[PDB]
Amino acid sequence: ETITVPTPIKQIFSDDAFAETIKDNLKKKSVTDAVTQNELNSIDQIIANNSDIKSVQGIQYLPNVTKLFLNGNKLTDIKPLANLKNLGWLFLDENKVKDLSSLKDLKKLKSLSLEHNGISDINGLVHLPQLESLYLGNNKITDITVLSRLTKLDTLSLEDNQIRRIVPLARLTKLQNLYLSKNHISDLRALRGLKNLDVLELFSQEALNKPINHQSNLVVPNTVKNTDGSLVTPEIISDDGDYEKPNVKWHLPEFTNEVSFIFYQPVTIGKAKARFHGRVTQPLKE
Repeated sequence: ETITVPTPIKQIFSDDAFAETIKDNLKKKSVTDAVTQNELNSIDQIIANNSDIKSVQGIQYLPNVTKLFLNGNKLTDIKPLANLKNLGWLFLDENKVKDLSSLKDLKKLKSLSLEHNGISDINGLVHLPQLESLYLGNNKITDITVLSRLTKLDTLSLEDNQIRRIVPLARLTKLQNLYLSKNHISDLRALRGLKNLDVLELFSQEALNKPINHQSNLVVPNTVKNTDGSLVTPEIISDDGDYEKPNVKWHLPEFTNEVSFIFYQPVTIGKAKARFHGRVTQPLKE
């Protein structure tokens, strides 16, 4: 938490690439140059996107840093951020930060970006109800329960995850930019109260029905639902099927292991327009 003698930058900051970042931030000549706690205390901002950083060890001695631009590095461990109590913006897109528990005490964090991190558990974000901006695109998330607590969010991206249940978003009325494309969403009722939306994306959903028994004359309830709960009429039905609301119907004279349908609905929420479209797969059992 502090250094008590002038100390080589390369001593404090174990990663070479991070040492080099600190040297450039402080305008030092070399990584072997002695630094003081007073100089480390002057660091408000580190911009080191795309800098091949494997570890931010030594960052613990920068008590005043409020902004970290660390996108496009190779970080796995953020425990060195745990006690940076003034952190306000933290950009970690394209790393491998999987463990979020170190964010717990960052009560000033307003903007967090963790795109493409292989994240599946975001329950540790329950400790950041003050968050206003949250990018979690391109991860492995299914359960967004904790997001119901993040009621200050005006920006949220969850595109390219494996979310079906969007109920946790319903009360998040501050949302202005919401990115939900490439999930598993069939039902938009949760989004109906988001009257402040300016930007909404709902492209390319994939829904999977629980298996049913094949029948030569198959009847399957349509489950794709607009914000008002109404069923979205399908646009293409597989295997020469047809639609008789509320049901999709197929003549399947031989067994086949699946049918499907594709849907599309232009939707308006708040001030925002989006194309909700996707497909529904119905596996069949012999």
